[PDB]
Amino acid sequence: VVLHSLLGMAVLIAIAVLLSTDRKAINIRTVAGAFLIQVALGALVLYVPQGRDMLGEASKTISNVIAYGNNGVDFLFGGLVSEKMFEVFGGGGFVFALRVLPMIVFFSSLMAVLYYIGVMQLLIKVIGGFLQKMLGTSKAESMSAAALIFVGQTEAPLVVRPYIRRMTESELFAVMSGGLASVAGSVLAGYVQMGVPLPYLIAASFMAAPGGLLFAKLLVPETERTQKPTNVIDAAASGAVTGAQIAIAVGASLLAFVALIAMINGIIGGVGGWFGHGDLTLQAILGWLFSPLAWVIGVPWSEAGIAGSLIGQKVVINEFVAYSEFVKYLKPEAAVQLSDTTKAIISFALCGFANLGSIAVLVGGLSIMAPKRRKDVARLGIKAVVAGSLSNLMSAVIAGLFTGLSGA
Amino acid sequence: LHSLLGMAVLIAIAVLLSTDRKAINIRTVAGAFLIQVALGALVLYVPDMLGEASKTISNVIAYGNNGVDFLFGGLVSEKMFEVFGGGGFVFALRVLPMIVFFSSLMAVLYYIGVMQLLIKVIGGFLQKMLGTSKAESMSAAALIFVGQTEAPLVVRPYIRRMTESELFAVMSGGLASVAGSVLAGYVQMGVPLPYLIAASFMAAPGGLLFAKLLVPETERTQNDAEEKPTNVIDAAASGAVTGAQIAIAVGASLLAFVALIAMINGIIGGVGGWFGHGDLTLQAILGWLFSPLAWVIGVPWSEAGIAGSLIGQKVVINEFVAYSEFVKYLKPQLSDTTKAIISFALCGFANLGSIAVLVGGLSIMAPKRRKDVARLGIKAVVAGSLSNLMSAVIAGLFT
Amino acid sequence: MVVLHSLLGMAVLIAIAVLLSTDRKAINIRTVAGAFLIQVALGALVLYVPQGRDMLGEASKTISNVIAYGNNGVDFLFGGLVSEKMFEVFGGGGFVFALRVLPMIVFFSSLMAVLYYIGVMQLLIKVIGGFLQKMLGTSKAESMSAAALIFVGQTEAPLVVRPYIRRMTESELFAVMSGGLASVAGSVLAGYVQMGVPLPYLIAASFMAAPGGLLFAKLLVPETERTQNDAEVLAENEDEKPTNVIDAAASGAVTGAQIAIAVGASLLAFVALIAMINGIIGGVGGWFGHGDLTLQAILGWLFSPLAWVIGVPWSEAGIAGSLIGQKVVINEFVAYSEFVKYLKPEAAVQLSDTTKAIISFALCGFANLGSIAVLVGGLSIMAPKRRKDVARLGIKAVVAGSLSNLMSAVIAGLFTGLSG
Repeated sequence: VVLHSLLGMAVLIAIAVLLSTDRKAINIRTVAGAFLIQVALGALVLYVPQGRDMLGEASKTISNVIAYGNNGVDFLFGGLVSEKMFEVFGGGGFVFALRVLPMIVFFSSLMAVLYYIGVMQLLIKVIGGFLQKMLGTSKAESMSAAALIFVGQTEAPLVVRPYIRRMTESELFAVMSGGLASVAGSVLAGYVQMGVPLPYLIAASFMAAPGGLLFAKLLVPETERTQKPTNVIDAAASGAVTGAQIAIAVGASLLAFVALIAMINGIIGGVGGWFGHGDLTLQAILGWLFSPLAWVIGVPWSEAGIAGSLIGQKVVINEFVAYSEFVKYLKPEAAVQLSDTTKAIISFALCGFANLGSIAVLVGGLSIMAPKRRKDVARLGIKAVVAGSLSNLMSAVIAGLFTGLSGA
Repeated sequence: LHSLLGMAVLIAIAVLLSTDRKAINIRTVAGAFLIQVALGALVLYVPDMLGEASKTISNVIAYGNNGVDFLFGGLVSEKMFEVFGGGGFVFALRVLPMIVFFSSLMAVLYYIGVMQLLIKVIGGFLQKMLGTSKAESMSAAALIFVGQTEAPLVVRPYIRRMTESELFAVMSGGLASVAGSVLAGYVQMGVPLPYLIAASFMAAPGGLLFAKLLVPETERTQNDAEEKPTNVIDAAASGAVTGAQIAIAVGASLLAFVALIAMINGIIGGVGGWFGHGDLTLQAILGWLFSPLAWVIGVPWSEAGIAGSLIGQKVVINEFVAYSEFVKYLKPQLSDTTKAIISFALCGFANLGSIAVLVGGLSIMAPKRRKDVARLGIKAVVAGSLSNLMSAVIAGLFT
Repeated sequence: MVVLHSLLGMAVLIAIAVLLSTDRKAINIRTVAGAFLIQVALGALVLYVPQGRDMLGEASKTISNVIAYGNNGVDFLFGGLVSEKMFEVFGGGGFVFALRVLPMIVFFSSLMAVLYYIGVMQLLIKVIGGFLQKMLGTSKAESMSAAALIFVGQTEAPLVVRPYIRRMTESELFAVMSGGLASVAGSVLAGYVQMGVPLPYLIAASFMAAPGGLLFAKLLVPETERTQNDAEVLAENEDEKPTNVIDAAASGAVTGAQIAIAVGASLLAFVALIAMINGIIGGVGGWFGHGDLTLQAILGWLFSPLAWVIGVPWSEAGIAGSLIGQKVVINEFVAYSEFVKYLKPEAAVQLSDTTKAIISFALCGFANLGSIAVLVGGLSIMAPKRRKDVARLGIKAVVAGSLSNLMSAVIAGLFTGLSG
């Protein structure tokens, strides 16, 4: 099993070098260094016991946080989320809008607070310093990843924006990549309340950033030379409301994507008959397309069908859909069994922003800051989505590597 | 025999309130009427097409409820009824998201290129036969396919300098049309879907009619407009968002006006309190106000007052609340001809809140045009209403 | 039945004001003692003397009926989810703050849009503003503002100040600011109602707030400069207006919506955060040996004197302290949220009628630490050059409005101490 995953790594990086603009002029120190850091964090939080403990403790912490969040919701929306629902609607009583989305809100608030007091800025400074020192990468991109872990896509530019101006091509592509692989606080919390394993998610962010910069450099190394809230309360407020527009954005976007995909399965299911298939879903199709990719990453075939199914069902669409069909396999009243290693690899791989929509999310949101580069950015959009994708897939592979411990 | 006279009376009234008696093309208006009624029989009297189409978009709506059942889960499931009752039908959750969906759906269809095609075809047709401006045709097309809120998203290039006519045409045309929101909401309410599809096709060109009656055209049109959806997914997303927040707006507005009119019930009861008459209701006042016209459309004096309150509420409140009180008058008087008549009469979303919308957004795309749009709202309601009424009497004709 | 303690309260408050004030001398006693006297005058008018009490009744039931029209609107929109059946099922948790309240915010927003458009508000405003400007020594503008802040808060733009603010004097500016921070907009008032908070007390709060606003305004930073009034305006482009009554109802409604969402999200955030902090202090306190400690009790322990001063008896001073504290350091809504749970008999703690009154007034206003940034942000758009001077005055402003409410409360303690 070990050499299978090692193989996986080799394959991914291979794909990278293939698609990479410049196959040479890759500084090995920077790259394999970053990589080594990635697998290092993986082994650290996963393999050795102290890792499992500290990680679990993290889960304890922000699960308490989230619990505060649902205290909030329990206040705002009242008993509509209470334990009485399950005695009624049962397995349908879980309201994805009233429960999940508000955590997006709350976290947007909290994260805004953490800008304000300066905690985020502090840690970003630290980890950024770590990256710039160990690899030798430019300051702004390291910092960019650093925040990209911890904060939303709207509050991410707060640090990066002044640097973007004279930013090189590599640096920019690193901003994009790190932005694609990483997941915001808000969406993360959402992922929690959806039922998705937390510890793995944490691991997935902390892997996401360095992997982000890893493929960001691999694809396109650098040629040329490098270079408001009043009081806390207000910060909390602006964070909340910003979180509101974000919330509605997500929720609506999801209803859309789901219903559309349903329609598409209506039609494809239809033409299946012309070709002689009574029933077919888009899911299964993607499951055919990305299955091999699911084999490379180390997942056993029998479950790799569904693995590739879900990965593909992320990339071409988005994450929340994917997880929302994952929890069907998670909640154990079903008969469909999924191996531990499978649950892991999927859990990581589906953690990321990488999709088709995220391109325009970025190009658009980055336009108001430095519109001069809008063309270039749009040009690097797809390759960047590839970067983020490869990052999350690598992380997933690192998961698959470590069998020492078992999932929930 | 009462029908024809009725139609004549409607067109009469419209003219009576119309600005210009010029209307240099009567072939356009009478021809339009001709198109309305012709298609009316075409989907009714003569024989495949309509059945398959109707059930098709029926399945579409089912996709919608799959989306919602995802997002809002149990709350929109059927258990509510065993819990609450018919009062357990939750509008906000059940309906507005459909707006989100149909919106997204458009954007997708625009990116793949279907709506350009459909609207090009139908638009080309109408403007060819009845010989008018193309814009109104376009909007009308979308108004067959989608509803009032989603419609304006196409006409943004042509809105600037709309020659004040095309503008009113889109206004009214929207107001009468049923697709998306009002359509889905209707289906969920349970009123038969295919009859409503027929109502949709029947609603659009009628708008063209009455609009062309009130405010004809002069000035040049075609050339106009001297951020992009990028790929397909982003199109779906962006569309979803825009539609969504539009839906929020819609809901808010609805609650607003409904509430205000209730406030007016309080006003009437208040004044009439010391007037000694007392307990006089807007339901009753409009009940006797639109009653004569309710007689005009061919519905007998028997069961007229019903249409008085219902239509009244359609003008001021909406056709929804009016539909609720309608089905309240259904199961005990209601005559079948008056049933169908008041039914399609109850079809169309045109109201105060409706023009509130299509003034608001349409304004947002044309700020210098704002005063000019908002100035026409009520008369527009008149137009679209009378359109659905033409549709109504026509429904009476095949009864 | 001595209730001299009350006068002592008025004394301490006004005292703190004067002390904190910038220019001692410049205070014009006619203006300040005037405003104060109007505040207490109304205090007696709507409480002690039965006539105004009756009037207050009429108004109460009136807007209560308006509110009923609101709930009918809701009952259409969100349907049976707010119907009675929830209680038979979801019980005491069946009361859904997102469903029960925020819509009323929207509705009143549309209403007040209609009442600007038709012109009722403009007229009433011009009356009250006329009154205050003629009697005591305020300028035209600040008076009209303080008038309109009873009926409409900075939620919807006051827009009587639009020509005036740009190039307006320090004391005047601080008078608008404090004015706003003193009162409650209509919509949020409705919210306060549906939460169960007593209505008439709130009405009295809205009316008492303005003159008190001017009280502490002119106390803290008196008028050192030259008023303008009818002299020179050069107003802009007939503003930007609603077209007809309809588009009014709309703009006001939708505005009411994004306001609703704003409030909802904000409260989610705030409640949860406070729970979090309660976690931290809970733990640390657990190390010092206090297992049970919260932001609340700390605040009550901090604001207790202010509690005893305003006429609240000591026993209840802890609670009044915690509440008013949450008014100042967080916002008013949260405060009420913890408050109403003391208004139902099913709840353990009982509060003396006088105390209920007093607190119920004191928490009425936008005075908090967020409304500074809100003001600055909304105010700058009208007058960009002014922003600096504004932010300079934000804090002193919050103090002002806060104290204004406090005076109001004291008054209530006295007169409801009598009539009851």
